[PDB]
Amino acid sequence: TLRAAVFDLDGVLALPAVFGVLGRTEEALALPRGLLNDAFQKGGPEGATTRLMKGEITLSQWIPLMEENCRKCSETAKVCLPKNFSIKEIFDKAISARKINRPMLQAALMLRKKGFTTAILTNTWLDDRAERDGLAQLMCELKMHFDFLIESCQVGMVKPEPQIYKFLLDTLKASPSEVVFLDDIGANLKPARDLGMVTILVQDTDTALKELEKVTGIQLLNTPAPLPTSCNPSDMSHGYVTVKPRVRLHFVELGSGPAVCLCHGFPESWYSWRYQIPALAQAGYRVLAMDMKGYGESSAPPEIEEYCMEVLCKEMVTFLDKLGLSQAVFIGHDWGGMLVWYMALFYPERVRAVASLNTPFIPANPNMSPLESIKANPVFDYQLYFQEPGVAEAELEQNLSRTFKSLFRASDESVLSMHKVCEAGGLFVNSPEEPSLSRMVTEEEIQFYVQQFKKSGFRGPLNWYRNMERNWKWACKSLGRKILIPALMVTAEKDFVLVPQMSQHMEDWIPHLKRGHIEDCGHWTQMDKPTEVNQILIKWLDSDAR
Amino acid sequence: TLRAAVFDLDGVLALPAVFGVLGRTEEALALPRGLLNDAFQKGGPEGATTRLMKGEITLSQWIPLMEENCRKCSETAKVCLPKNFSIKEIFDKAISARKINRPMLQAALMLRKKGFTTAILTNTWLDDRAERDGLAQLMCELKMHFDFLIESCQVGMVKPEPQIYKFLLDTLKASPSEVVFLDDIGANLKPARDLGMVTILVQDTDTALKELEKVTGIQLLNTPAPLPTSCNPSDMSHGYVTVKPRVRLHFVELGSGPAVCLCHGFPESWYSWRYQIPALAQAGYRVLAMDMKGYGESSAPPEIEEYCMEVLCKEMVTFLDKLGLSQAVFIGHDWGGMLVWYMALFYPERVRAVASLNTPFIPANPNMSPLESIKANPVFDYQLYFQEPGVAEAELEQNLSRTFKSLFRASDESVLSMHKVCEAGGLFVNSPEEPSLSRMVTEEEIQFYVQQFKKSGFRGPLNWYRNMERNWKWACKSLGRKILIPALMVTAEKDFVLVPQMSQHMEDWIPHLKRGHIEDCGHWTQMDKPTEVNQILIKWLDSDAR
Ligand SMILES: O=C(NC[C@H]1COc2ccccc2O1)c1ccc2c(c1)N(Cc1cccc(Cl)c1)C(=O)CS2
Ligand SMILES: O=C(NC[C@H]1COc2ccccc2O1)c1ccc2c(c1)N(Cc1cccc(Cl)c1)C(=O)CS2
Repeated sequence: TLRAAVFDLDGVLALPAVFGVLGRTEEALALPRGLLNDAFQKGGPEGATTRLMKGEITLSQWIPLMEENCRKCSETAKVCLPKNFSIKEIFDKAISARKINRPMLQAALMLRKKGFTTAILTNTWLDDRAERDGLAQLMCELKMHFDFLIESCQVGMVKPEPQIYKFLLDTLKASPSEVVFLDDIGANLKPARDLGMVTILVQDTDTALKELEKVTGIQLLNTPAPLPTSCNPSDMSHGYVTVKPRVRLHFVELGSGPAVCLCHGFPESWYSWRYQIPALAQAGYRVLAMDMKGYGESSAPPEIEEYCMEVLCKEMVTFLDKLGLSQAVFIGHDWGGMLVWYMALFYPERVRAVASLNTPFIPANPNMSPLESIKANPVFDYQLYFQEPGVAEAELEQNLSRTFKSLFRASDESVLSMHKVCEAGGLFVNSPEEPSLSRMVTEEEIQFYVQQFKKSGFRGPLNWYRNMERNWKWACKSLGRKILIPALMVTAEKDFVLVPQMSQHMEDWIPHLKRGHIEDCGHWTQMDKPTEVNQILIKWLDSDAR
Repeated sequence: TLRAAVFDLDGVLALPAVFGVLGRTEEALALPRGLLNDAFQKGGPEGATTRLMKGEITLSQWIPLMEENCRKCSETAKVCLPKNFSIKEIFDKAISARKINRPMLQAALMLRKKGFTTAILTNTWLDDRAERDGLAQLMCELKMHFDFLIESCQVGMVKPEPQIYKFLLDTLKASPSEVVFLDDIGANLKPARDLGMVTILVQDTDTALKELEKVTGIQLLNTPAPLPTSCNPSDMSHGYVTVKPRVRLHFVELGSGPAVCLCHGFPESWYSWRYQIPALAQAGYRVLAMDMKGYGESSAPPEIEEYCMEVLCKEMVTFLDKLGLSQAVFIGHDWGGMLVWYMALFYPERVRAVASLNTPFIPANPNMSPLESIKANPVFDYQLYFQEPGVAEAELEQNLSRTFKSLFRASDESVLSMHKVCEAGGLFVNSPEEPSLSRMVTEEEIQFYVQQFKKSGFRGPLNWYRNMERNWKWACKSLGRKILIPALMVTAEKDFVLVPQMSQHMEDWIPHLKRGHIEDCGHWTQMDKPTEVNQILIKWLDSDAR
């Protein structure tokens, strides 16, 4: 019975294989067959390549030793090398062309999901080239998906030496019969088989995956499209900034590059962006996923005034000041989407770009109170139930597991009546006390929001709805302005409160506005349609946020 | 008696003044005198400019309204504007050319240092231009040096309206007689005087500073070169990363741009880099100032093995992995300098560039034990006193205020005998129990290290010296390698343990090595010579770290 899966890098988890380049270069240069390959592994276990793979020497030290081997190999075939020839130039293109083998990673991901201990066992070098970052980015992306990464240059052992295999078994804490081993080199595959491990010679991915699916008894090939990588809270970098004597902001941070500040809605968390954080960091951005004031590890002062848009926006400006950020792109959902449009209206110099999920930008009516305006549309009736301090808190805090299971549901899973919330007298009137688990979330994920909301409850979050007159008066100062910095509006087809139709006149205030629309998507955009959210934002960031 | 100082931005804290550009453009274009200036403030308190300054409209909305005013002003002088003319193009150059008025900032810095409440009162706009970042960077640098920043567009009031002055007094919580007011515009200066405030018409900086020095009774002009901006711990962004079940790393983070990871020595803190963090962030880098394992808010497991170079280097690689950083430039001092050379030797793909302050790179002698090697040089005798667990801890932890006051001293302030530490029997044998305060530190700064060291004491820090055999064996694996990635060696003239001479053969292992040397500098490089450290690193980062 199998319990662990081992994968080589070059030719297995990454294609095209770097080995293949030595050969296709000889074909491209009408050079003798296997000339560059023979020069490569010249000397065997005593040769320059073995020393490089054991970590005795770095890649830049090996480059000249290899050129001398290429010199000698052409000398013993009675032929000569070209003028515009460089080993450095060949390997540079070879390493750069080498991309992740997505289906092979998907299969590794599925095996780990089903309880398998996963590992990478590769013959590699200490890369000190000026362009080593490309490969560093590849390894950093891959490694985080496996329990272990064993590198020949870090262990001073190499494939096919039997010591590295015994080392692999010891680190895996498993017997050979419990191990599947994938390699594109038969010679390197042999000792694993010889030790009693299950082996798969990887030539083409599809066949190798057929072999793997058969031996594990797990469907890996033709399996449904997987969800984007999520976040394990305890594996994240957690950031803390004091924005004023009693107010501290918490955020999760991942990646390098232009700063992207993610702003959640009500009643959410930084965790509501869990499927976006790895995707955006991977796309070349420095993601700062906030716990908005009143939420999670952020301060939650009791006073209503602490939650008016003006103070929330000022504190986010302070957040940037203390972190030393002149700008960040602001991406908001629900209440965060409202904040984000006001960040763009009142502080354009601090906003590189602005994007909103579901929340439209509707200017204030100076000729009507926001409380009268709410009346006009019975969809917002629940907001009047939220006005009285303590009322909604008591109902929402009473059973947290019930609160989040009832709320976080797809468009076809509705369990709550948000209409006539005033009349029925309560948000959970004819709602199950123990609702079913939505297809959007796991029990573990709901339990994350439960633990988060145990610190300060619903007062701070509900206070965001308790400053409509303040916000209205404040918004009225911007009634002569336009949003002229890059902007994106993302509509969700099946959001029954923030309906796409509410965004229709936005172009009158944001003329160069870009759009995105998500079919069959509910209010909880990020968890309902993660793949498409990431696709829309990554595409917009690369075109509009540099 | 004076207690507050107020400064305008344009023409006061930032030069050349943007006003001046309208006029020198007319001269450059042989246009009628004051044409562009008259078109600028056309309409008075009802005009386009007033609306922009009150925040009714953004800069991009004002640009076309201004072009129409330029149209009408040329029409009433019977002349015509050029072909290659653009108001946008003029203001862009004007805002970009405008730099901080360093002596004026220095004077503001000195006034705040002497108990003055400081503030900026400017007539400004909501900048939504594609190039608004330049100005955002200017304001973000400046604002952090003042208690308050009052912007006309944020307050909906403007200079010279008397309401803004009464607003300024209320925010300053001071009476007019307690306020000095600096402005380059007489009209805007007038109401402050009219209210009873002390005023200074700023034409040239020197004269204005003479006027200011006279009225405050504080030397501001010709004053000594100031220390670089430091860090207030409670105003920093604090980061926390779990690198393994029982090990968490803490860091302070500031700025955007290429990641620069700062690694302190023994017995230090992230705070030891306090004069570098704002300087490097300001130079366009994302500074991550570490609390190294065993220090401050970072984990301090008791076991000696947890502090061998191999594990410390592996954990820093994990630190990068969890933060989503493919690389960072590694800058180390003392023990951090040792780590940093081993980061470059064992993980070149993760090191964009490496720099060491004082610590040279000396390869391991495979033919001699590091304990024998230590014997050979009696300068390292204190390291043998550090070997026995508990001994040095008891002495160093006994009086923390005494430990740091005795240690953190300039080259001419020596209070300790590090020679024959073995014989005398103790590190503090003939040392004062209450040493004088070094000219390098304040009581407040020593008290920071005291509070930091109260959490886990000296075991973890001293454990860094307790793995010489492990480190020696590990280092010996790199004996065939070279450091070929960008590298900087910074020597300190008066470091009596890490003498410049120890770095002499480094070029044999680091051929493209760059150097820096600091005259009259002790061991505590960062606090001894902050200005020159920042100058050497900023210059090296811009040439070698992109
Ligand atoms: O309140 C919401 N949005 C916040 C701001 C954004 O700016 C606005 C701009 C325009 C209008 C309103 C604006 O309100 C909101 C939005 C959509 C939905 C929704 C709530 N609810 C109700 C709910 C949610 C959580 C807990 C409870 Cl008890 C009840 C759903 O369950 C899913 S649909
Ligand atoms: O130990 C030091 N360096 C760490 C590594 C770096 O890698 C190395 C590479 C080569 C040699 C040694 C290496 O050692 C060190 C260095 C300089 C000085 C110094 C200590 N001391 C002694 C001291 C400091 C703190 C507390 C106490 Cl009780 C005593 C001073 O007071 C100022 S001069």
